[PDB]
Amino acid sequence: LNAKTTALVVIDLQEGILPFAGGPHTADEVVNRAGKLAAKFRASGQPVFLVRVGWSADYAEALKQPVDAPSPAKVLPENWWQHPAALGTTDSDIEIIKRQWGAFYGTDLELQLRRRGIDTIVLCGISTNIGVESTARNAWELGFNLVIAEDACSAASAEQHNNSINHIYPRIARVRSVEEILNAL
Amino acid sequence: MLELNAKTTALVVIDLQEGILPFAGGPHTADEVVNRAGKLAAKFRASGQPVFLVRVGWSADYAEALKQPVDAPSPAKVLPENWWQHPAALGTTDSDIEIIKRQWGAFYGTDLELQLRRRGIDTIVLCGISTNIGVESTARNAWELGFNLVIAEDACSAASAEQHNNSINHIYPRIARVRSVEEILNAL
Amino acid sequence: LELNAKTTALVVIDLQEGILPFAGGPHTADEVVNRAGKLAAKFRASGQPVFLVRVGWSADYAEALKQPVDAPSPAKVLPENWWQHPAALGTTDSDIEIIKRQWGAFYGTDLELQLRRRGIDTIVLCGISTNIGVESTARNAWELGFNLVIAEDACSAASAEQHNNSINHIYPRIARVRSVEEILNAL
Amino acid sequence: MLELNAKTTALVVIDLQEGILPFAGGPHTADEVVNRAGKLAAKFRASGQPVFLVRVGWSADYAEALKQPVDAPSPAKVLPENWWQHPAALGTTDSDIEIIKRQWGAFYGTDLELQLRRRGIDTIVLCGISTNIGVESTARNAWELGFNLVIAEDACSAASAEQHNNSINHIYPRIARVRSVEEILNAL
Repeated sequence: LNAKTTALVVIDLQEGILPFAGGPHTADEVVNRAGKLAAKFRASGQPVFLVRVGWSADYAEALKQPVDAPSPAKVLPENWWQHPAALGTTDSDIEIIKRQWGAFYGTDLELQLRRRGIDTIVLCGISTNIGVESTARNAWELGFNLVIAEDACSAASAEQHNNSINHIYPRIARVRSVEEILNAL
Repeated sequence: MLELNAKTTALVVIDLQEGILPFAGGPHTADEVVNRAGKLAAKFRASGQPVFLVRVGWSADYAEALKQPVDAPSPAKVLPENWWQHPAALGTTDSDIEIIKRQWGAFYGTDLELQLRRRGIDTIVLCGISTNIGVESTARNAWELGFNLVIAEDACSAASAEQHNNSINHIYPRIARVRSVEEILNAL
Repeated sequence: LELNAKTTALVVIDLQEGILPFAGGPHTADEVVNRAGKLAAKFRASGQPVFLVRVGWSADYAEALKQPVDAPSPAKVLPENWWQHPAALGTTDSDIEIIKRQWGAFYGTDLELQLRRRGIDTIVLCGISTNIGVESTARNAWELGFNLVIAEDACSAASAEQHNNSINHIYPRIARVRSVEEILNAL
Repeated sequence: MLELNAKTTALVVIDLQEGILPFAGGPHTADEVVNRAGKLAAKFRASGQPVFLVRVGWSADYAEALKQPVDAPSPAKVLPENWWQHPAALGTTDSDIEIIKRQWGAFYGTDLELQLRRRGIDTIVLCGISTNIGVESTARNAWELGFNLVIAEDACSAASAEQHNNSINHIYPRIARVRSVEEILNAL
């Protein structure tokens, strides 16, 4: 890829979300590998977007339509928003706050990408078939070249991860290992 | 029993055009999805509610297409002459609102959101081909935009039953109410 | 004026017979149509995209905005010629037809999609009205990151004062403002 | 008599920050706009309704800025240390919603639309500086997006009275109800 026009987008690597990584990769693996990607991006001056999801205590910013399998409006834990230490977060990283699965709606992600001259996104995080996938589908329609770092993603189960990796992502992205991405940058 | 408020409900029919029918594989056939969508559309028309017939495609030069590299690209072949044709069983009428999209999701680059909001629609009944591709990209977008979603499960098909079922079991329940055509017709 | 011709497109706002009566000044409808036609002929000869934007609504006005405002437009039956392109535009099959339902040409259209997927980074903008639909389109285009060039003598507003206020105080901050002959010389 | 449902209305205060105040030429002074906007905000807070405090600016590297060539560019100067500061009369409190924008209009690249829709807001009262620049770009967007708009005329100011008046007289009436702060306070 063209490294000079590539950004890293890291979905929801925050302590509140890590317990939801059931497979195939552990939360610690996803975090370590996202951290390694971020260090490579920073060495070449390419933007690193660290996305987190959540709501105020009153859930005012949340979607509330009726659905068959709703998520409960529970009091979020104290650590909900905390980036894990092993991610290696630093001040130059661009923090994005989202209020639903996809990282574009209601955020500055697109603005930041376009104004920084980015045409390619490397995407990783949790969950592969939920927020990662909503973000990917949007990114592709917006015209960005997409790369999915397969071994820096995880989902509720290996099966749900693999179904997206095998059937959705190949049509909208290049699916690559962290190692392959590091070699291309 | 499902109940819908007809006056704030629209039908959105994804890519039921002759060019796309071959891509259906299961667990409902293309013809089954088309016939069911036509019955849904008949009910919406009898209720005076909007029917959105969405179709996807590009000009001969493919200028409107996404061309980013992907692992499993679709060939830029000449489109068959029937590509855009509505199957007769949809019962297409002049009052149906034709939406033209250039990728999977039916919002980007279209007037779908404009039409829904300006017509006072808060609920979409969604159907078409493919369950986990354009139907799903549309649904994910519509949910984030705040619309209530009802998926007509048996008026959707994907490349395989496994792929349809994965979305119906793991994605759609979190963003929609998943119901049968029977249940939806009974609710309108 | 320095333009990359290969990444430049022409966007012509609402030069349709129903809208021409609204050209009040300082340029006439004939001025705007003639000079938009000159621009379009140059873009076509260069193989660059020409977007012809038109505005309107179905008979039921279902696509129209209906919020309360102080000065609403009446929902009258549109004249038979409302949508017609003036002959002097030289409309051809390769021109890209954009249909909008309000002032700006982006909301609810494929204009952005078309520009980006065609590799366009620069827009030459003209049409009616300078401070209404042309300006809403311009403000949007600039926020979206497109380089903007306004063809000052191919725009008109309800009055010269309204046109001039935008040309003097708004457009210079978001665009390069040039005459049609200056733009033709740059392509 | 101006009709508002306070509980589906929000206040959007554009760029009342110390960096921007010096640009208020007329017809209302910076202090007047701040004090009057503060009166609006107090009223909205007393109704339990969202107050959106919008501010404009860029990081030290201007990475978020628009950089296209224009005839009258703004210089890439180091922003003064007071650039982002809310004046005290606004009554900024923890429950106010801070919006950071990177250009004239307050929707592109922000959560403004998300916040309005998810909070059940259908009407915006708009004020701030400058009437025909950031306020107007926000207003044009809001109207196209389908929100009802009310402009608080005497809580806006522009580089000149001529520039303010032109928008108040010729743009805003077509997209908004234009009213005074006193009229708006009485309607809420």
